[PDB]
Amino acid sequence: QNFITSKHNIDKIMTNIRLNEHDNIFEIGSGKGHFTLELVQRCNFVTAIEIDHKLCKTTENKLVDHDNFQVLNKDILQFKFPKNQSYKIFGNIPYNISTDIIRKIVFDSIADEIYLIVEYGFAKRLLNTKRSLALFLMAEVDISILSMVPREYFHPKPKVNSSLIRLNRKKSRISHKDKQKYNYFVMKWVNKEYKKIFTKNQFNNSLKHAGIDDLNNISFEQFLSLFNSYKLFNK
RNA sequence: GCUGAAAGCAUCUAAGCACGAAACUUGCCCCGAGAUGAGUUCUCCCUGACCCUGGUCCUGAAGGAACGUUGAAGAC
Repeated sequence: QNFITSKHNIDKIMTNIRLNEHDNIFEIGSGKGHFTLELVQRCNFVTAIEIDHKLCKTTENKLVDHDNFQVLNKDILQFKFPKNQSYKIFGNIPYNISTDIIRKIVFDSIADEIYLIVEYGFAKRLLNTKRSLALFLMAEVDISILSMVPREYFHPKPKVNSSLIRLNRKKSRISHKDKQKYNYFVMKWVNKEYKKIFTKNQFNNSLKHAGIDDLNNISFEQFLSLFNSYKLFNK
């Protein structure tokens, strides 16, 4: 359900989709072929993965005019990628896949540019720094909200407005060496037990060293500085 | 970081020294010997008889406790 059919809506959505000709594009949903039909002409190669056999066949006979694609169904939960291929990966809209496809795109792949259509709640929640999954997400990639998708766009019109989000990778840090410490850092931070990670000298002087005014509103860069101070204090 | 071989160079170290993190312990203030590992110092008081060899008598110290007038001490 919830498919976008109007070609005007498809064009207006693709207005924010920045895919180039020399990119292979992988997937997470073909739908009724409204978007993959334009996708096969925009980019070089398309990997159409669909969990519905009908939908696979309707994409096939909708795309018989093109040979620059291939279709392959490996439950997204188990599918895998060309660790040695540069690929903008475009995908679709899932149920919730709780850091399930998120891990597939930030932890189980080297995807350089990712586009999602999500529910406005997940657009605003997962952005906030009060959730740990956000912290492991911001560990090496960045998010930008390109646009908000109206709810009537889809065909069993949903109840909640959607939004378009963009993922790009900016890593180089706890790589593999202080990762187990970064994980040790995050869960103790989000669960708010300070004594396990700081005494009181450190807990107070780190905030002023990081320029912290209120603990109820935190940005990312000063959290990074706080983690650097933690590493300095704990060798 | 200085010197220096091990190991004809070299090097903060193997011999030594000098530093050094809004980090640690002290340096500031308070509780604290039920710390059963129960600590230390100063001062004061008790120097009878009998039978028996467990029974009586005489003696009541230093201090504490209780009552009253009460507190800028306090729910009791």
